[PDB]
Amino acid sequence: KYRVRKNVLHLTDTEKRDFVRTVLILKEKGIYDRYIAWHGAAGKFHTPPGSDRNAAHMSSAFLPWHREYLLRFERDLQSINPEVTLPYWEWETDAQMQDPSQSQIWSADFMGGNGNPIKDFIVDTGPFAAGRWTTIDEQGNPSGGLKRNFGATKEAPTLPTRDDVLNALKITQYDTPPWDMTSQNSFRNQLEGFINGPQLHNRVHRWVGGQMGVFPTAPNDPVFFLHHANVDRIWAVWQIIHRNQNYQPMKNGPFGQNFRDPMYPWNTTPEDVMNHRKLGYVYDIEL
Ligand SMILES: [Cu+2]
Ligand SMILES: [Cu+2]
Repeated sequence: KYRVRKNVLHLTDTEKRDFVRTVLILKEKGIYDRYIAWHGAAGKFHTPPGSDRNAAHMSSAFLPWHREYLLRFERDLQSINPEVTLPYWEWETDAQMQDPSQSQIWSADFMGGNGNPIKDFIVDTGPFAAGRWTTIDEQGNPSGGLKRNFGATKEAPTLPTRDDVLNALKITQYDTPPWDMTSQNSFRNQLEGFINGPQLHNRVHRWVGGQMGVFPTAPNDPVFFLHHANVDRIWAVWQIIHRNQNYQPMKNGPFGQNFRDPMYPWNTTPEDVMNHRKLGYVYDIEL
């Protein structure tokens, strides 16, 4: 309950500065790199081998995997500056703006802005601009710059709306067999955004573009973590509203997807992270 994860649009200027500084330190110490790599690894871990499902996406473990990923990230932040917690990007309200790219999240003192079409959509403003911030490709080799291209695709010209979020919150089952991209009446799948896709979490990736657009190499962009903090909150809100439901599958899903299975690359189980308050943190909205 102690750590409070705040909306980005509410943070003081000094708070935004301290978050950025701490991420920059993490990167400099080489700690940031481990999080980009953990993510690419998990996506190449299919469950079972040959299938679409992987340790971190396109199945039941999606939500607990990323909650565990963010928890560890935030712990590392905390090591550097005990007063720093993970904010969340409330994309569904930015969606309501005339030009969501005008959002305060994209200012030069925070995330930086959109990509420069003259330079192949290389980002050149903000603390993460090419030259200030090195990036890595899928193979682990330098790629030479953060890229972004807001709303450029025909699939995802807009962020998801407050209605999309409310509607996913109405779903009664946490997931359904066969626990994959085709799962119907499934909260995990709806939030993941496959149903008439891309929606919700997937749609946000496509909207940002650049490294965010490609699931390996999505965490090269600090914004990845604000997006996933917002996804963690929506999940947290759902758990509150449907206190009677629990994670599924409890058993008989593919190994790595069940309630008491280790989530590659770690030993942590979905059970280990089910109660977000027992992990030491809460979202401002609860309070
Ligand atoms: Cu991911
Ligand atoms: Cu994601």
